[PDB]
Amino acid sequence: SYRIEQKRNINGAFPGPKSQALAERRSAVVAAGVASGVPVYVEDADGGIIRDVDGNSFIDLGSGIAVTSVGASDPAVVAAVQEAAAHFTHTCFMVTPYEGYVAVTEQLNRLTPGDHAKRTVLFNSGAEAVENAVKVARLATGRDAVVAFDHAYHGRTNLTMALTAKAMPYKTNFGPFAPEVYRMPMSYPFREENPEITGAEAAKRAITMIEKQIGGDQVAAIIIEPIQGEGGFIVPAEGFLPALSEWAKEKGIVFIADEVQSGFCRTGEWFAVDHEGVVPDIITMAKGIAGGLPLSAITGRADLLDAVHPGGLGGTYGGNPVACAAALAAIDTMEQHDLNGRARHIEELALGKLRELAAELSVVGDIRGRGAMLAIELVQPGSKEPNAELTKAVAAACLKEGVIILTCGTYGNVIRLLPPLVISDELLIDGLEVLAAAIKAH
Amino acid sequence: LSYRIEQKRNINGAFPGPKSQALAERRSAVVAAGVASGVPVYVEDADGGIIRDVDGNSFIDLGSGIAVTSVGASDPAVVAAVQEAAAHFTHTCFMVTPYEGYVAVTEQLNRLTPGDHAKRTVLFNSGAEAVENAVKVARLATGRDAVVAFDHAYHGRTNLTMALTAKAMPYKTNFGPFAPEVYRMPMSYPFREENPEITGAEAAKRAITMIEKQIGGDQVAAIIIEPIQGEGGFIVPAEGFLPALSEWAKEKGIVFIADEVQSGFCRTGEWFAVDHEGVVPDIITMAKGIAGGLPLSAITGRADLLDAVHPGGLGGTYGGNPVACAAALAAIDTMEQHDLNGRARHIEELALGKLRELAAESVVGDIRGRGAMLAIELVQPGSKEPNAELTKAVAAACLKEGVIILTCGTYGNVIRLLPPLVISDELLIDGLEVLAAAIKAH
Amino acid sequence: SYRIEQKRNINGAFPGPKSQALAERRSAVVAAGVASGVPVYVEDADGGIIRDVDGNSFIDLGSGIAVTSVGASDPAVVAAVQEAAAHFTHTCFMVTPYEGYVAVTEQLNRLTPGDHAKRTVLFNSGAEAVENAVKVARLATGRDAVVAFDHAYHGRTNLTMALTAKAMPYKTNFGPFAPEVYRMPMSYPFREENPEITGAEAAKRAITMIEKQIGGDQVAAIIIEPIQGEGGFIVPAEGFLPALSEWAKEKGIVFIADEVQSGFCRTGEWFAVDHEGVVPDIITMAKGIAGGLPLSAITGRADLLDAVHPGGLGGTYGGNPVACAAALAAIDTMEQHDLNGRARHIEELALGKLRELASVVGDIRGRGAMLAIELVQPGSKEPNAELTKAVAAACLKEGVIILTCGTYGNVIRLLPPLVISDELLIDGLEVLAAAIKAH
Amino acid sequence: SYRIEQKRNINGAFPGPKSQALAERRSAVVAAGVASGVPVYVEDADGGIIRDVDGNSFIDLGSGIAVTSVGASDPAVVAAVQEAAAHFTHTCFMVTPYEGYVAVTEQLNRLTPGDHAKRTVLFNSGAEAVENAVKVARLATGRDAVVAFDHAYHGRTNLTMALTAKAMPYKTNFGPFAPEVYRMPMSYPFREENPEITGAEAAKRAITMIEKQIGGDQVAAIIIEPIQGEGGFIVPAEGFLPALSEWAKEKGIVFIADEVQSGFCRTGEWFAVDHEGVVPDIITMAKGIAGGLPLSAITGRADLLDAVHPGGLGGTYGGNPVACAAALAAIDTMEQHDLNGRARHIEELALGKLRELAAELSVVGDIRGRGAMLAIELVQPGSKEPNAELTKAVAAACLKEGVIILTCGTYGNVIRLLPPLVISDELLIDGLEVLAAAIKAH
Ligand SMILES: *Cc1c(COP(=O)(O)O)cnc(C)c1O
Ligand SMILES: *Cc1c(COP(=O)(O)O)cnc(C)c1O
Ligand SMILES: *Cc1c(COP(=O)(O)O)cnc(C)c1O
Ligand SMILES: *Cc1c(COP(=O)(O)O)cnc(C)c1O
Repeated sequence: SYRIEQKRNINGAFPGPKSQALAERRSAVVAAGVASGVPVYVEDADGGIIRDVDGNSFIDLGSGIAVTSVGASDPAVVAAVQEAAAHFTHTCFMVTPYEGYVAVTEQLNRLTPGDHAKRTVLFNSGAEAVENAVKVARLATGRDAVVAFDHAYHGRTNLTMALTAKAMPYKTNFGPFAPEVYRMPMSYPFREENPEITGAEAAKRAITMIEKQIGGDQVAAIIIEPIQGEGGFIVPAEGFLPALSEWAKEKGIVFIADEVQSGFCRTGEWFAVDHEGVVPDIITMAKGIAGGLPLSAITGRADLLDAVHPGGLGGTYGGNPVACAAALAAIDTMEQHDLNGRARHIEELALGKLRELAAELSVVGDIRGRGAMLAIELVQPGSKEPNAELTKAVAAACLKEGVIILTCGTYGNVIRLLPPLVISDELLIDGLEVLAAAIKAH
Repeated sequence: LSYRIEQKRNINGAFPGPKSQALAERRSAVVAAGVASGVPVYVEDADGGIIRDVDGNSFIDLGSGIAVTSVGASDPAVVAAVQEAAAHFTHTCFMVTPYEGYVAVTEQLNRLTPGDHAKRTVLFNSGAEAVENAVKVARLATGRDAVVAFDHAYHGRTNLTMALTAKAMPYKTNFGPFAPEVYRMPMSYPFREENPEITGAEAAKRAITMIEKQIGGDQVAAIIIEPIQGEGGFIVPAEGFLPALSEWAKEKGIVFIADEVQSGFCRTGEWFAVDHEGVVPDIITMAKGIAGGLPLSAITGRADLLDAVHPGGLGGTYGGNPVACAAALAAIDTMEQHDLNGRARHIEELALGKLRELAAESVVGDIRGRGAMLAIELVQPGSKEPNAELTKAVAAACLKEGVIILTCGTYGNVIRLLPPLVISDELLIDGLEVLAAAIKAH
Repeated sequence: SYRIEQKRNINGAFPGPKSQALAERRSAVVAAGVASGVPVYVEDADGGIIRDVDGNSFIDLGSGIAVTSVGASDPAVVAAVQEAAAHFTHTCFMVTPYEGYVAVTEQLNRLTPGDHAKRTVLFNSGAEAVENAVKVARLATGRDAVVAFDHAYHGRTNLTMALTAKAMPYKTNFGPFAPEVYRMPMSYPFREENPEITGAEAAKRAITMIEKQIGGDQVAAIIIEPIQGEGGFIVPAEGFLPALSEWAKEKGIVFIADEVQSGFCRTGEWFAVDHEGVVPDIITMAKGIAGGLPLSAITGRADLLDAVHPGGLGGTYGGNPVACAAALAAIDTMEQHDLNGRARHIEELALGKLRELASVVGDIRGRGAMLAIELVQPGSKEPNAELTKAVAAACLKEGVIILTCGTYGNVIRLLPPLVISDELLIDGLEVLAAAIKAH
Repeated sequence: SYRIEQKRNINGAFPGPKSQALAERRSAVVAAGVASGVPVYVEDADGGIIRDVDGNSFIDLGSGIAVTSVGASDPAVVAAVQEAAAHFTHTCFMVTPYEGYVAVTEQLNRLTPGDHAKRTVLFNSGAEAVENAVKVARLATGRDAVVAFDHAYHGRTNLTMALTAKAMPYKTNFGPFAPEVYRMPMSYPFREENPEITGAEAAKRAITMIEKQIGGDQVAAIIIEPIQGEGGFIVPAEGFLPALSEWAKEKGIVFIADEVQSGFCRTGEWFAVDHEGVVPDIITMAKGIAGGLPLSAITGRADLLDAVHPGGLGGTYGGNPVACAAALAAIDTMEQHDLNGRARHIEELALGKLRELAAELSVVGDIRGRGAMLAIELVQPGSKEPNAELTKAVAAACLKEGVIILTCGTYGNVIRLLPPLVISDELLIDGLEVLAAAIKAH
């Protein structure tokens, strides 16, 4: 059940007058480099719809980059936020604590993988979460080196930029970057030089390289996204992640799962790592956790997190009570409405339609992902060469028909589906039809 | 002025009470042990100058969540704005689908920050993100690497902001290695200058020569300084220091960054601490008080600098969250409607009056600050040696009587007053009386 | 014509009494970690022979890690050093200059690739050369990033460690390392995941990765050894080095050829890059340059090197006059006796015998007097470090000092002095062949 | 007893024809930035004379920046080099070892301070020596941070540049620099803001700062020159350090004495540290060690150096046998001719003449140093402001009269005397007379 009409409706040209008026105001005061993928301005966002200030209704297939999984205005989230703000907006947990922080903390302990003792700390952004996961690995192990992977993305702070692989736009001219970060090869099936390579073998390749170029006993942490987001929704070959996990344990290296984008039901399991039963030492969370409010978290082994000295990890706003209220409600919605199930259903529907399209066409190089985190990598006809032009064009074409869809990828040639999990089959199918028509059209 | 909950200090028997204890017991199973709180009671409602715990005790709030809830922890306007905004949409990510709130907050910061030159703004979540982004801009726009920070600086808990931060315990220990090309220079700290007669101008010349000799003016991307150093101990530089640095920075093409995360938005009796001396920073970093307790941060600076950054270079998922933006617009509005600059100046007159009365009856080394950002540095009797023991003891003694007061300082020996600006004279005086009694008692 | 008898001769067991006496002294005073590959102590070294203090004569197939290419006591070098030391040992070129520095500088300008305007600065070690090449690239381009490759080795200072790939023993526990160094995939034919990959294709793989992970316009320098030394005498596929060079020029990136080990006739050309006609923007030199004396150099484009401010590049000892005298003589010997030719001849002989030896032999590669055999496990490509250690020991036992190397510790390398006789080289190769068969 | 006539003798204008011919050759082939302080080219250098290719004889008051302490062609050194080179030039100690290395190693063990177990490794340059000291400290302690001081100079590699304080010309545009280097205040009596400050107090200032900004238990090494060379022959106040040494021992910090310039009799003791009886954990050596040949060394505690793994420390050329021969002879000369005594005698003579000059004048700010490492810091008349113009001019004036004298200093205003220790009283006095005349003249 939804608040605004759940269907695609574009009345004439856009941006309309009220959107244009905002754009004109914007350019006087927001940095020129801060661009938006969409030229219309939101007034209301709900279910699978973004409704602009000129009354146009777009299908939302991005969920704010995997954030509003429960929907951009889930009643429970809205109510919780409204109620919490009336009591106190902020007291800073490090100064005067409050139940909401503890309570979110309890849920994450429960929902994250593994049955060992775990603890949590809360912050605001994904980047802060990753920063803190690395702080903990480094202090707990007494080591320096952190290994990250090709096609990784972990944020826009200096260290998270360091950890991030792609330079444009995330890194160019922003260095020099945090030291002792090393990059290793990813398991990226569609582009392996030897297509027959196994997950285990891909892991062994990474492991040998780490051992030879750093040494296992010198690495504080291995950080990897179980499904690489901005890198192009790269899913590693079966057996890769477990091999890295096993080896990390052998060598006393903290294995950090970055589930900022893949976490909270997005992939059809609570965490992406659940697909293969990998149990990370620390896991970083944000985006979907708090139904749109700014919250992030690390949850990991008690012995690691409890190693940090008093006052070592923190922040002013972190674990904001209004955001915490949002999170508790968001997680509750995830359970009450079985969003894991909705995500699995979305996979079945969307991959169905996409494979139909593959069978008609060829520009469709690879279809991959899980749950509500799906992607199609577009290539040049009859080869594997990347096709960024087609990708840019298809996104624009979709936008023209009233479908907001996101792109990504190291080579700028991956269309990604990140719909809110509460999206109706009707709307999703409509969106997928527009997408399929766009690809055919170009 | 008028409030929601009774504005009186009221402690019913021993605390933490039962409901607080229950929360502490829950907390220790799930929150990392290093995340400590200064206060053992759990908030239920925070309003005006009072923190009311879950067991019905009412403490005087002389910390405002570390300078965050300047307008109060539940300002009706803020609360209303948050409630209203959340009902429309919690998040769409400005970089994907933009929205008025972002632009509007951006318009206000342009207007309220110093200088009449062309300015632009980008929004993020935390103070650390803000400082990170200022440095990104300075580095890209100047084409240089080096950033100078000062003794007693504090700028955050990410890797770079830790690098910029001076004090190692607890902010840095075992969390490195730290981001490169950060250089540290001597601060103007009157009370501890080896030559007590030194002038602000002379202190600036000392810093400038050192920068020139050890980096070179044309090699420095940015000088970053807090006009009043917060965690460092509410250090106010001698008159003439900040302008000298500013003038020189302009000479050498160096971006002068004012970190006003803690001192900004009326805290000091002016909109920004730099306004006391009429310094006009090239970029200024903001958070804490900006959004009445919601998680928001900002950089506002010269258009030519910020606009230099390439499309997509600066950003974040949550940044400039719409619910937070609503909160900021309301918070800023309250600051104007109720003349919080005036309230801050009044707080100064009152608080410095009572503190100087106490000095006049020695363990009180220095009284300093301005507006609602005031401090007393405690020393050993009859010398200038730091007295952390007395500082810890006074904070504890205050808490016991129902007054939550914060401490700070490089040497752990500074009591700081950061009351909310909406505090009543009655409550402030009560708090100051408790403070004065506590110092005398120990 | 040689000074000491050019015959392999081991009298009984070693280390002998005088060597043992030195080892006993050594352990009281030299750091324990500083180990030597050979347990005997040199008294005289000449031609292809190392003669120890107990009168044993070993065949020298390492030339001090590619240093004594002209021989460990070339008469010309010896005479020049003796003469120069009598006038002055040192005045520091940055204070009071002298002809020797300028002269060495003239020769390097002449002998290095390319006809464009070039300039030179001198230092002491290979690591100092590389450090200075990077300083110049960074200042001239105004950029930060430097790319190095898998299997690279460039030295033991903090930055050169950073540039170096292998952690044991060069890096472990010695960091944190100099920032803004990025590592890219090498063209290593024998271990390519796709054995059919081309040099051009391997270069494209590296280039795309650089572009995507740094950006061409952000890179101050690409640094590569034309033949990777300590990494295992890895020779890249034809077309790789020129592609990188072309691209570097396109993007304003300084292309640094690290020829510290491969330079000065070692590969049968003056510089390894000459095999493919690549013309580096800066080239780093040491080892062979001064016939054993401590000297190093960078030689590169005038417009790059001249960009550095007065006093920016230097050092106290750098371009030492005694070492310069040695270099001029060494280079002279290289020409007078056509050591390039001797090197090409050593290749023909050595590669001949090594190919006859062919299973435990994975790959035979190299050029001139810089040759190698990579040993694997029988019937696979898995590395065989055990066999490699054992063969080196077996050769030592028979009076042949031979060096090993490689990322996986499984490469036997031939680095004989270029003045070695065919008789001695064949003898050494026979001992090597016998040792491999033996294990 | 000497080889060439020990008298100052300039025949007409210079550079003469043969020098000019070399300059013309030079400019075609040496980088333009590589400048020389002296426009004439050496043919022979012996005793206290540099004789150029046009037959002019200059007094040498620089000894090649403190290198040719035994003289630029000491017969013993010359003979030893000649003999050694005939046997073998190089075999690489790590491959085939040799007596010369071991022997030099024995002497350094014997001559360095302390009676504890010591070990040595050899390299080529001073920078390599410092690099290796730091490698050992870092591995042996398991820590990262290295503290260096204001006015320090340690070399021109990336890390030694990092350690070095002054940017022009050593650092400008050559970064980014090696991470985890921290800079602390030096004891520099002449420029202390509080002139009455004590060495012990100065050390306490540095120590507190280290403790507060890094933490004692986080520092791998403290590296300091007992007399700072290029920084301006700064001698710390008595008691400085010993206090640093005592504290380093308490905190498990490796204390590195950089004696590359001050070592081997230069100050009138074998090492500058011997003046105050400080016993460093590692000591770095080069310059004077091998009478002009390229050699350097670290000598330190067995337990520290032996901690390094096999193959960890090394180099190709390091401990070159011809250089080793030189060193043994050079050390032998130092003993046979009591160069410590000669240095002490030089001090008495030179400081005598310099203080006479101070009495006549005022432009002479400070006279300091020990042994044959002496300096006069020149200031503006009647103040402490630096006088780089006078300094440049005096050096030029001296050169004109046939005296080659070096300058140095953070502020470019220090004339330094680094004569070879084998210089005759007659020549030294002549040189000092020219110097005194030059200062008076300008
Ligand atoms: C979005 C993202 C981040 C950074 O999160 P922010 O909240 O934008 O700081 C980090 N890691 C991954 C894997 C992400 O997808
Ligand atoms: C609190 C503080 C910061 C960091 O802000 P967070 O939001 O706590 O990351 C930065 N700068 C100053 C001056 C501060 O007081
Ligand atoms: C040996 C080596 C160096 C280091 O030279 P040193 O003089 O030992 O510092 C640098 N680069 C390469 C390619 C080498 O083989
Ligand atoms: C000259 C100097 C060095 C550097 O030695 P080089 O051989 O020139 O690398 C190091 N330390 C000190 C104290 C010096 O004066």
